[PDB]
Amino acid sequence: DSQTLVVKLGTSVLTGGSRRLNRAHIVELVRQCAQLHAAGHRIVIVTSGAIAAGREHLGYPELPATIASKQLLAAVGQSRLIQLWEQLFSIYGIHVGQMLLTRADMEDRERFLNARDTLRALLDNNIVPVINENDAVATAEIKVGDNDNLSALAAILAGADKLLLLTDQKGLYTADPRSNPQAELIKDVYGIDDALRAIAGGMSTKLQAADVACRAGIDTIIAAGSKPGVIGDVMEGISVGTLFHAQATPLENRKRWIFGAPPAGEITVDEGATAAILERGSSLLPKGIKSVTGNFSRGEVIRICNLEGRDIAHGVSRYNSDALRRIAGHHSQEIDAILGYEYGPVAVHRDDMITR
Amino acid sequence: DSQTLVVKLGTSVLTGGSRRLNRAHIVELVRQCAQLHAAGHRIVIVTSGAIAAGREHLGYPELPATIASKQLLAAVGQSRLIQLWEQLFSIYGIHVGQMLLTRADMEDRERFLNARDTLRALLDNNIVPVINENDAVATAEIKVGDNDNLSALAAILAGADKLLLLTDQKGLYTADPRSNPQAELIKDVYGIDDALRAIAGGMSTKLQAADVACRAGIDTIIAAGSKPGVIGDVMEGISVGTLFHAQATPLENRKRWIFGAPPAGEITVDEGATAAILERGSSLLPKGIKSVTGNFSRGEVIRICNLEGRDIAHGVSRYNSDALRRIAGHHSQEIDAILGYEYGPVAVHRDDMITR
Amino acid sequence: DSQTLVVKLGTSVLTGGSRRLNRAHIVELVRQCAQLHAAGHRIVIVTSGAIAAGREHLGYPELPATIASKQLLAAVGQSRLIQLWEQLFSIYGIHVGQMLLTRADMEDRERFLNARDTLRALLDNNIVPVINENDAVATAEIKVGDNDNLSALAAILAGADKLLLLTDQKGLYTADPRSNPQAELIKDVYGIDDALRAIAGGMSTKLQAADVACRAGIDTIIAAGSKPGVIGDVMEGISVGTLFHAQATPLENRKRWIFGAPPAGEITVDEGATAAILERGSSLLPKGIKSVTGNFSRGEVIRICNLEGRDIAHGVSRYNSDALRRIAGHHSQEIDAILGYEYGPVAVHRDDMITR
Amino acid sequence: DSQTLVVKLGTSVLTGGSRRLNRAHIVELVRQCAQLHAAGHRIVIVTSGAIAAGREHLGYPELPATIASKQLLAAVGQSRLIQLWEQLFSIYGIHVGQMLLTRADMEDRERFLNARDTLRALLDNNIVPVINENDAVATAEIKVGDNDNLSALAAILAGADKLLLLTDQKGLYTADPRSNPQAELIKDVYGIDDALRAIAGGMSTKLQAADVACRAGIDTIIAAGSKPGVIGDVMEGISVGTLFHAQATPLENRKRWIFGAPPAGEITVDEGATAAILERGSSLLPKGIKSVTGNFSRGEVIRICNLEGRDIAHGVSRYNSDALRRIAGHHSQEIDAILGYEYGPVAVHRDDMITR
Amino acid sequence: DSQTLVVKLGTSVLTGGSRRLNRAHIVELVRQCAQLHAAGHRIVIVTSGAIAAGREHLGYPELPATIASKQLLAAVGQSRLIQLWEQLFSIYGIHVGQMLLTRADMEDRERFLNARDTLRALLDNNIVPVINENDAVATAEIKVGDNDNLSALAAILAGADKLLLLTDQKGLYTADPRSNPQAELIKDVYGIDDALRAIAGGMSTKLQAADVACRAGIDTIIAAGSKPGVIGDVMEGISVGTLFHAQATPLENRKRWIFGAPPAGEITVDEGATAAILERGSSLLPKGIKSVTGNFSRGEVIRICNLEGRDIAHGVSRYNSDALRRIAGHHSQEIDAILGYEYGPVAVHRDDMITR
Ligand code: PRO
Ligand code: PRO
Ligand code: PRO
Ligand code: PRO
Ligand code: PRO
Repeated sequence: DSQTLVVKLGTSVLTGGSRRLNRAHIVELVRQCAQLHAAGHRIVIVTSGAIAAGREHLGYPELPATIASKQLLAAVGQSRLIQLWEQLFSIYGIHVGQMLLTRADMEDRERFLNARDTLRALLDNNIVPVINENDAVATAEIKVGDNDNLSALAAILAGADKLLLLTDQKGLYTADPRSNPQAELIKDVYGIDDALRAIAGGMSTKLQAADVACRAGIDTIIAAGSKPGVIGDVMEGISVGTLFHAQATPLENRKRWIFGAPPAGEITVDEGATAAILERGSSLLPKGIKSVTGNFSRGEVIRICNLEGRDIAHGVSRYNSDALRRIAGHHSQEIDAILGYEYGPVAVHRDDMITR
Repeated sequence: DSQTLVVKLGTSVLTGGSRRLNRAHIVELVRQCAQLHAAGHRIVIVTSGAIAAGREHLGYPELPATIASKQLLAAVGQSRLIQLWEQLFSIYGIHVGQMLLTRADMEDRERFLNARDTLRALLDNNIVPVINENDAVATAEIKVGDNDNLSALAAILAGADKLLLLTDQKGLYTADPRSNPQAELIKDVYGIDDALRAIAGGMSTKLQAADVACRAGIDTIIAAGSKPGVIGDVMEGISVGTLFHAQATPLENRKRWIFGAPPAGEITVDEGATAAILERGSSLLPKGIKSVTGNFSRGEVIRICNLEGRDIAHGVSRYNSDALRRIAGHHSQEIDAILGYEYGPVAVHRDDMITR
Repeated sequence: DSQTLVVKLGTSVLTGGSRRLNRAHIVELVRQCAQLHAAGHRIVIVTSGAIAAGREHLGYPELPATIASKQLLAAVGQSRLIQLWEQLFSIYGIHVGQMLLTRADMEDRERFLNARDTLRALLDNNIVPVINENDAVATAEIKVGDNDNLSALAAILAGADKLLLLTDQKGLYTADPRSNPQAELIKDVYGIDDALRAIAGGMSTKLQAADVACRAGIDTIIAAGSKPGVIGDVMEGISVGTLFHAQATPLENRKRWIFGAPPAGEITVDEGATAAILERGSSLLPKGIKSVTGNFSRGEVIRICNLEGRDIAHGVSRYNSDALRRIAGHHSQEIDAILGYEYGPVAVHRDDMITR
Repeated sequence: DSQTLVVKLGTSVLTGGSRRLNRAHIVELVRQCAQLHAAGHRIVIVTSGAIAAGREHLGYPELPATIASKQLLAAVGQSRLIQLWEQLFSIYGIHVGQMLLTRADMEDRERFLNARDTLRALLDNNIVPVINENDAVATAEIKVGDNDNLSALAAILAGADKLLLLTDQKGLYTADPRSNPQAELIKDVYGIDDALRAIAGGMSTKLQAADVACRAGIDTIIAAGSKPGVIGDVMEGISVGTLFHAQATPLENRKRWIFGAPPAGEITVDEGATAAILERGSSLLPKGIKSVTGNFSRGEVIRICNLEGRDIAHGVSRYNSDALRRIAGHHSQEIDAILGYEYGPVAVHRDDMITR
Repeated sequence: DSQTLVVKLGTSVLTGGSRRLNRAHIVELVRQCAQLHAAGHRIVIVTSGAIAAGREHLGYPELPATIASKQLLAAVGQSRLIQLWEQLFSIYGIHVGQMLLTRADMEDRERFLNARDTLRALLDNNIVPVINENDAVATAEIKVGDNDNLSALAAILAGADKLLLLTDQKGLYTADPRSNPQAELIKDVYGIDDALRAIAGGMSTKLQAADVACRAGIDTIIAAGSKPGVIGDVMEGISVGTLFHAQATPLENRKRWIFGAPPAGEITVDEGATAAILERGSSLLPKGIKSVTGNFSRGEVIRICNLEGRDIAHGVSRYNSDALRRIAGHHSQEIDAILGYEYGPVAVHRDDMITR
C-alpha cells in the first residue's frame, strides 16, 4: 500500500559537478517524485545546494575563505533553492514546504515533537516537505557530511519506510572497480561491520547515515542519481544499488524511544480511561486525567497509572505539565478556551504509548 | 555616522488588518529602508506574515484549529514571504538574506555566536537580513507576541543602535484617547515603571521587548507604520512616537555578557601576546597561546592568563577547546590546513575581551 | 417555570476565530436552544457575523479599509446570516424572526414601545427573535463592542430573566491564568467594582453590558460558547462561568422607568375605572377616559387622575394624545373603525402603570 | 450617459391582487432591471410585501387584528422577501443588498450620512440596494402609504435622476375613465396644484411622493407595472405614464440642504487649503485644518473660514468634532491609526461644499 | 486503520413513524457520519424516503392506490431527498453524490464495473455516495424490502468492511421480549440457520441481506437507529446490536467472482509483461498485449496466457474487445488519442487478477 520514502540529494547530484544547479536532472527527479506522489505515497526531500544558489545569485563574489562566508551564501541562497524546488514541483501541481532542522533540534524532546507535528501536518495535506539544515545557527553539515546525517534524522522523524541516498557512484563495491576487473557491486548488506567500513573508505558519511537509519528500523538504499527511474524502482523493490536492511522493527524503536530515559512526570487516570487504555488500546483524553505530578514540558515521557497507583502505561505527553493541570478533567472542545491554543484533542496518543 | 536600525513589522502592519499582505505599504517601507541603506546605514528587518502568505498561497484551505495547522501554513508561506521581500528590495538593487532564529538559539552560546557571525557577514556585504522565527521547531511567537521578543533579541545580536517597532497605534497615551479628550501621546520614557505597565495594558509584549532592549543599551521607539517617512525620521532623531531611552551603556552590556557566568576554561599566553593585549589592547592570535585547560565550545567565555598565572583578561572563544589545542602556537594562515575550516585569524577578539 | 433567556453570540463564537462562519458550532447551539424552547421557555438571540457572511457571499473582494466597506458587507450579509439562522432552526420545526435595532431606537420612547410590541408578538407565537444592529444607519457596534451593549438593551426590552454572553474565554479570573498557576475562575460577582474593572481589562465591553443588565434586575452570565450544554446548564442554574447577580428588582426598574422623567400629559378617569384601577389594579380601558391634556406620543408616561383632580396613577400610553382624544369614551371593539388601526383594547396597561 | 433610477413596487404590483407574491411578474421586472444594469445604470429598488411573505411562510395563521400582528408578519417575512429578491436577481448574475430605513433616520443628519454612505458603497460595487421600512420600530407605512414616501426619501438619498412608481392604474386621468368616454391620460405635469389633488382623489400618497421628489429636483413617472418594457422605456425617455417634471435643480436642493439651518460648528483652514478650496474647487483634507470650534456630530453643516476669520465655505462634516480635533493637521494615512476607524481621506467633500 | 462502512437507513428510521422526515434524527446521524469521515474512514449511505419527500412536496395529494402513484412520488421526491442529504452534510463541509442502482445493474458485468468505478471515484475524492433504487425502471424495493437487498449489493460493490442496518428494533431476540421476560438480545451470530429464520419471523428481509453480505465476506450489524453513537461504536467494535460474522474471506469472494463463469475472451501477452505479472504480481498494461480473441465487453472475465499458450492468469477486462485490439501494443498516454476516451492506464488491474 502507501509508503514513505525519504530521498536525499547532495550537491554533486544537483549540480552534476559544475558550478550551477542542473535543472534538467532535478526536473527528471521531480517528475519521478510526482509520479510516486500521484499514486498515494508520501515523499520527503532532504536537499543541499543553498551555497551554490547563493553564489550564483550574488554573481560569484570574492569572499574570505571562512565559515562565515559559507553561512552568508547559504542564507542568501536558501530562498533561491526553495523557490527552484517550488517552481519545479508546481509543474505537476504539487506544493512544497520548507523545514530547517538541526541535530540539536532532533535531540531536544519538545523540538522533536514540534518538528514531527509540522512534518505530519505537511504530509497529511499532500504537501512535499523540503528539508535542509539551518546554517545560520548550525555549521556541522557545512564542514563535512552534506546533509547525510540530517537525512537519517529526517527519516526517523518522518517515520519513513525507505531512505534513498542518491550519489554519483553506483553503490558499494567489494573492491576498487578500476584496479580490480572482477570488482562487483554489493547487492544486499545486513549490518555494518569493520570490514565494510574499511572497504567503503567520501562514502563514510553515507555509511554512518545508513547505520543510523537501519538501527532505527528503516531500509536504506544507496544508489546513483543519474540512473533512469531510480526512485520508482526503489519504491517498487527493484534492486538498483546497495540495500541495507533494517536491523530492528519499528516497535523496537518505539520501545527504545519510550524507555531510553526515566519518565519525566507522573499522571493518574480514572477507571473508565484506564479500561479504555488497557482493554481497548485507545488514546488518553484529558477528561480521564485526575492528577499531574512533576514539572515536564511537551514531548517528554511520563508514567500513566490508575487510582490505585499501579503503573499501567508509559507515553509521551502532548502538553506540558501546567497545561495538563489546567485542562485536566475537562472536555476536548474547551481546551482552546482554557489555554488559547490547542495541540489536539488527546493528552497521550496511542501510537506514542506503551502499555505496562 | 553609520548606525544600525532594527525595524520590526507585525502582521497587522504588513496586511493592513486585512486578509492578505498589502504590498503597497510594504513597498513604501522598503523604499524608506533602501533610502537609509544607500546612505551607508545598516538595516535589519524582523518580519511576520508567513502564515498569511501560506494561507493565500494554499488557496485558503479548511484546516483544524490547532497549532500544527499554523506550523504548516508558516512552512508553506515562509518561502513566499521571503520571495516578496526579495522582489521588493531588488527594485532598488539590494539583496536579501533569510535567517530563522528561536529564543533557545539566542540563549545557547555557540548558536548565538554562529548567528552573530552570519548576521555580521550579511551586514558587511550590503545585504539586508530578514529575520523570522523558525516555526517548525518553536511555537512561542505563534501563540503570543508576534515576533516582539525576537525583535529585541535580534537587536541585541546585531549590536543595533535603534530598535523601531511599527504598530497600528501612534504610541503610548497617558489616558484613553477615546474617553479622555485631554489624553496626549507620551514622547519620552526613562525606564519602565509599574504605572507605565498599568497604563499600557496588545502593548504589553511591546513593553516587555522595549524593557529587554533598553536594559541592553538600545533605544527603543514604538511608532505607527502608516506614518509617512517614519523610518527616516526615527534614524535622524525626530519624534514620531514613544521613545524609550537606554538604561545602560554597551560597555555595561558587554561586562554583563562576559561576567554573567564563570569561565568555562583557561588559556595561558606568552609574554609578547600579553604585552599586545595589555599595552595595545589588540586581539589574541593563536600563535601566542601556550596551553588550554578544560573542555569548552565555541562562544564560551574563558580566562586568559599569563605565564606567571596572573589572570589578565576574560573573553569569548572563537574556537572550541580541541581546535584551540590543535592550532596553538601556529600561524593563522595554517589554521584551515590544520582543522579543515577557518573561523578567522583570531582566537579571542578585542571587542569580545575585557582586560582584568 | 417558563423563563426568558437572551443568548449573545459574537463573531468569534460563530466563526470559531476562522475566516468564515462555522455551522457545526452554531448547529450545536441551535440544538440546545431548541431543546430549551420545546420545554416552554422563551429564547431571544442577539447575533453578529453579517460582515463575515457578506464577505463570504461576495467572494472576499478587495475593498477600501473604511467604515462604508463594512456597512456594505453587513448589508450584503444580513440576508445570508438570517437565512442560515432560519435554515438551522427549521431542522427542529422553529420559525425565526428578524429585528434590526439601534441604541437610538431604544432611547426613544415610541420606538422602544414599537420594538417591544414586535418582540412580544414574536415570543407569544413560538417564534425566536434574532436581533442585530441596523448597520445601514448606525456604526457604533462595528467600531467596538460586537453587539455587547445591544445584548443588554435587548435583555431589558424583552423582560429577560437571564442574559448569557458566550465568549472565547471561560469567564473572569482573579489573576492571569498563564502567569499565575494559582489563578482561579470567579464564580459569583455581587456588583461591579474598580478592582473588578482593573482585573477584567476584550472583556471591558462585556463588563459594561453586565453592569447595565444587572442594574436593571437581570442576572448576567459570562460563559464559553464551546462548553458542552452551556445554555441548558445556565437555564437550570448550574455554574458554568462567571455570574453577576441582579442589583435591583424588576419593580425597581419599572419605578425608574416610569418616574425617571416628568409626565408628558394628563388624563382624567371616571369613577368606575378609578375603582377598577385602585381596588382591582386592572388595565385602563378607553371607555373610562374623560379628558386628555397635552401633546404626547405613544409610549410616553402620563398621569392618570380622577374626576376630583387627585392623581391616582402614572403609566405609559399605548396611544398618542390625538388617538386617545378620538377614542375616549368609546368601546374597545370600535377602536379600529375610529382610527383605522388598533394597538389593543387598553389605553394604559396594568404592568406599565404604577398606582399612586 | 449613466443614470440613476429608483423603482417603487407596491404590494399590488408584487402580488397582482392575490394573497401570494407573483414571481412571474417580479422576474419580468427583474429582467428589465438587469438589462438596464448591464448597460451601466444604477438601479435602486424600494419594495413592499414583507407581510405577505410572512403570512405565506407561517401557513396563514389566525392572529389578532392589531398592528403588532402586522409587525410580526413583517419581521418573519422580510427575510423571505429579500431571499426572493436575491434569488431572482442571481439569475442574471447580480447581487442584492438590504437596507431598512425610516423617516426618522432620514430626518437625522448623522443617520442620513451613514445611509447615504452605505448606499453609495453598494452602488459603486455593482450591487442592487433593496430598500424597505424597518417595521420593528416604525409603523407609519403599515398604516397608510405602502412605501410611497419612503420611495421619495430613497430617491433623494440616492441622488437619483428618475423615480418610477409602479401601480395598477395606467397613470393620472383628467376624468373618470369609466364615466367619461373622453377621459384621457395626463402626459406631463408641471407642479402639483389643488385641482390636480382634487381630480386625483389611493392616488393621494403617490401624489405626495411625486411632489416631494420633484421639489428636490427629481423627475417622477407614475406608470403601470404590467406594461411591457415600462422600465426600459422610462430610462430611454418614451412616455408610458404620467410625468412630473422637476421643479428645481440639484444645485438648489444642495443649497437648501446646506443653508436650511445655521451651522453646527466652525473650523479654520490654513492658506494652502484655502487656495485649493477657492481657486481649484477641491475637497478639504484634515491636513489643512487648524482649529475646531463647537460640539457637532458627523453629517452636520459647519462653517469653514481662513486664518483671518473670513467665511469661505459651508459644508457637511464627515467626522464629528472630537475626531476632527484629534486628526487635525495630520496626514490621511494616519487617520486609522489615530481614531481606530476611517470614513475616508477628506474632512469635507467638495460636492458637499458651498463656497461663500 | 481506515475502514469502509455502509449505513442503511430505512423509511421508519428517517421519519420516526410519522408522515414527514425527521430532520433532527437525520442530523444526529449525519454528525456521527461526519465525525467518522473526518478520521479518514469511507462512508456509503443507502437511503430511502423518496416517496415521503414527494408526498410532502406535492401537498399530500389524492392519487390512485397503484404502483405508478408510488413511482410518481419517488420521481418527484428523489430530488428533495438528495437535496436534504446534501444540505445536512454541508454543515460539516462534506459533499454528497447521488447514485441510482438496481439489482439488474449489479447482475450485469459492464454495469457493475461502471458503478464500481464511479463509486470508487466518489470515495477517493472525499465525497459521500448516497444510494437509492431507480424507481423509474425498477419497482422491486417499492413492493417489499425497503432498500434491504440494495444495501447488501452496495456493500459488495463498495468493497466495504462493515454493513450496519439501522431499524427500530434493538436487534435480534431469542424469544418475544414482551411475552418472555427472559428474552435476551442475541450478541453474535455465525451463519444463518433455519432456526434463526423461524425465530426472526419484517425482519426476514434484513436477515436475507445479512446472509447475502456475510456470504461475500462482510460483517453485518443490525442495530437501532435511535441508540446514541451507534455508528461510532459500530466502527470501533463496541457491541450495540446483533453481529453477523463473515462466512468467507474477500479472497474467496474474488475467486468466486473470477471463476463463477467461463472466461468470455482470450488474450496473449509477451514475455516481459508475463514476467511482471507472475513473479511481481503487477497490473497488465496494454503495451504487453499481443493478440485478442473473442467478442467481450468491458467488465467480463478473460483468460491471459503467454506466447506459448499456457494459461497464466484470469482477470476482468477494463476495455471491451474492440478497444483492446485497437490499443494493443501502444503506450498508455495515447489511449485517449486512439479511442477518444480513457478508462485508465491498465488493461487488467492487479486486484482483479487470479494467477493460475
Ligand atoms: O545547503 C547547503 O549547501 C549546506 C551544506 C549542507 C547543509 N547546508
Ligand atoms: O510568521 C508568522 O506569521 C508567525 C508569527 C510570528 C512568528 N511566526
Ligand atoms: O454583524 C456584524 O458583523 C456587525 C458587528 C456587530 C453589529 N454589526
Ligand atoms: O413590507 C411591508 O409589507 C410593509 C408595508 C410597507 C412597509 N412595510
Ligand atoms: O425511496 C423510496 O422511498 C423507495 C422505497 C425504497 C426504494 N425506493
